[PDB]
Amino acid sequence: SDDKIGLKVLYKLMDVDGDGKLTKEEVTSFFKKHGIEKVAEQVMKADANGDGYITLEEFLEFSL
Ligand SMILES: [La+3]
Repeated sequence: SDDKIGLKVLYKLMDVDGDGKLTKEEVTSFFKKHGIEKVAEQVMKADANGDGYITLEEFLEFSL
């Protein structure tokens, strides 16, 4: 649960783009208000793939 209960909550609430995945553009867009900065860094290191997004599946996969 705590694995990403909240992170997911907010995230799921964040994903406004229109897909369900937590992408940078979409992130910085919505996070632009939050800590897009600190988030940008964390997100940048989060992706650790190339330039994708954080999907519920990937979000739970990373927690697992
Ligand atoms: La989205």
